[PDB]
Amino acid sequence: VIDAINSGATLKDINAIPDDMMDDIYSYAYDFYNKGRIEEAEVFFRFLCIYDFYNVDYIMGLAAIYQIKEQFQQAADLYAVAFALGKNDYTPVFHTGQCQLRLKAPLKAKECFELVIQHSNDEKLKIKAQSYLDAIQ
Amino acid sequence: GSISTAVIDAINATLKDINAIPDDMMDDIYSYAYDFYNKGRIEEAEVFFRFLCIYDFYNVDYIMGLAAIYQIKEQFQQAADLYAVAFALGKNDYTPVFHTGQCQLRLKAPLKAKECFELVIQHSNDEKLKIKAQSYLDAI
Ligand SMILES: NC[C@H](O)c1ccc(F)cc1
Ligand SMILES: [Cl-]
Ligand SMILES: [Cl-]
Ligand SMILES: [Cl-]
Ligand SMILES: [Cl-]
Ligand SMILES: [Mg+2]
Repeated sequence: VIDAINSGATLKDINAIPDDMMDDIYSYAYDFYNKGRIEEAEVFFRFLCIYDFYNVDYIMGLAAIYQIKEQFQQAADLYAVAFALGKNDYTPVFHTGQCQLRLKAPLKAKECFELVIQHSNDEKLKIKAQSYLDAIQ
Repeated sequence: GSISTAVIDAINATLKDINAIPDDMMDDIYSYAYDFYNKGRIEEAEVFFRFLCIYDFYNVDYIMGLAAIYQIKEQFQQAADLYAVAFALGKNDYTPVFHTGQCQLRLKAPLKAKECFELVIQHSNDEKLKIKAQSYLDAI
């Protein structure tokens, strides 16, 4: 672990916890999230992101908790990283648009939702993005 | 790297939150980074761009400079990841997608590269960038 702290590497890189156990921890983090146990979900998603900062779903989980907690800028920061780590997935850009509206930045929000509609292949996501655009003055 | 610093900062105030370095000094450091870069001092330029990306990671100009350095150094995955951050932050052109396409071709991912270059041709209003993208598509 110390070596990974000094070399900047992840705990996942050194197989510090077996993979099936990490799956279980992610499932439990999601259970806490779905049950509204936000404090515990936050601990578990922070734990996961320490373990593997390059895991898009771990990042997205922590970003979602920050958004629920109305830490909108912190959520938007993580969503930008999640977009870069993902597989052509514009869901983090969609949630960034929601964060920008809550930050009273509607032109930034519009740009996010427009990006989703122009580049995403996720039809359900684009429908949602369009509904936000429909509402944005 | 820069991305791990961004994530650690979010997991765990930061220097940016306290305005620890004023905008005019950051502008100067950015200029100094390109001076090193332009002279072939790419290791020093990398340090300066890493410094900028520690202070203000969500700045497209800092991210694009560092991504270019990684691409020149043939750290293609790191470059691609940073280019994508610049796009998500709203970089006002498709050059991050174009250069990601180049990175993906060097990573032996020609289908990912094709999607990048097709996105450029479909959406860029830069006619010269579109010809460059089309030339890659012709070869893939
Ligand atoms: N297939 C293109 C991919 O979604 C993508 C790669 C890089 C980028 F800057 C934006 C988008
Ligand atoms: Cl915040
Ligand atoms: Cl929200
Ligand atoms: Cl705005
Ligand atoms: Cl462009
Ligand atoms: Mg920050």
